[PDB]
Amino acid sequence: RGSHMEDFVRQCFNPMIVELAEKAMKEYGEDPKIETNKFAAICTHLEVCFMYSDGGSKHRFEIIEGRDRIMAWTVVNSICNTTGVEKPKFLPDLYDYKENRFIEIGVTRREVHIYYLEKANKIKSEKTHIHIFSFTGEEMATKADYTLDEESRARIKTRLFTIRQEMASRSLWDSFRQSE
Ligand SMILES: O=C(NC1Cc2ccccc2C1)c1nc([C@@H]2CCCN2C(=O)CSc2ccccc2Cl)[nH]c(=O)c1O
Ligand SMILES: [Mn+2]
Ligand SMILES: [Mn+2]
Repeated sequence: RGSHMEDFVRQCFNPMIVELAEKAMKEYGEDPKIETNKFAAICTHLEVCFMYSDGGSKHRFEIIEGRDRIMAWTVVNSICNTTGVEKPKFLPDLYDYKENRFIEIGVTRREVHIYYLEKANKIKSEKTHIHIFSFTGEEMATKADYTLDEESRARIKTRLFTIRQEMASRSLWDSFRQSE
């Protein structure tokens, strides 16, 4: 049962991203062959995380997402004991060595306001920073602190709208937007 959305994900994202997304999905007991919309969402969120960490200086960001869930925690306690930051209940996506906070990245196909609220009520941990990106170019960050400069964020927004267009050109966008 091979879908069009699966082969599009394989062609749209680089192999290191696809491989990390694949291992992550099966690690949590889900199949990219059938949960193909979610497959696209993880690859997208993963690519945004990597683009984000490339937006700062050389070694400003520590990347948590994409790691195996045990090692992703391992680096968190190391960070927590090193900087004295509260250990989050949820696994965050990044750590900003410059701002000394964990970051949760969000990528949404719906309204940016509502998704932040959902992510804020679920986190309930005031320490971690929250940064939401939309497939139409809206971004929302905790305390209106968007961490990176405009150029790095604009690059992420541009790629998101390219992913949207490519899905739409293949009639897969409507299914993707309704799946979230
Ligand atoms: O880290 C996350 N989930 C863990 C657990 C897990 C499970 C499967 C595969 C991978 C992972 C890692 C994580 N989850 C989410 C979303 C909403 C909250 C639950 N959720 C999902 O389970 C859906 S999948 C997804 C969808 C969109 C973007 C990114 C992802 Cl992964 N949104 C994030 O921004 C995030 O970082
Ligand atoms: Mn995550
Ligand atoms: Mn995230």
